[PDB]
Amino acid sequence: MKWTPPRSPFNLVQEILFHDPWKLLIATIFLNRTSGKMAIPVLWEFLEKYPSAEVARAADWRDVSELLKPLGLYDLRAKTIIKFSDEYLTKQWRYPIELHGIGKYGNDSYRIFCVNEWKQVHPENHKLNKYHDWLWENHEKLSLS
DNA sequence: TCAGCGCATGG
DNA sequence: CCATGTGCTGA
Ligand code: NI
Repeated sequence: MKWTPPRSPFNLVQEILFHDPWKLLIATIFLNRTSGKMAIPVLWEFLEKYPSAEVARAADWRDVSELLKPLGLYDLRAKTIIKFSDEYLTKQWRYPIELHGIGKYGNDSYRIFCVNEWKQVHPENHKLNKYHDWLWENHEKLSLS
């Protein structure tokens, strides 16, 4: 059994990014105090220019901040994203929270979507709760565990 | 614990 | 106008 997250009516962006933990965590950072309506389109623009942590760590933060300007929090995120992508590739880690820029919300997303620990996960984030609650209620109907 | 970050949108 | 949008770091 390998864990594959089901699609929910909430349409969390994590539901299509589960197979790429780096991209999922990048998405979390984009959603930090930022609406998904604004962040997600910019996310796709970012991902095409920086498809991996290899390219993102070798990136220049001025180009990234420029891309994050209409979202807000453009300067610090740009440096955070680069540093995170560097640590994700270098620093030995068991969970993404050990990395910089990722906190509880980013780490809970990982444990729910990227691995099967969603039973052991108790998220504080609102949208995560909705998906997490929707999970228990329908997991037997979707034949999950 | 908490200032700071930051622009857009609906109150 | 204030409040918040799928938060986190540093201190
Ligand atoms: Ni962290």
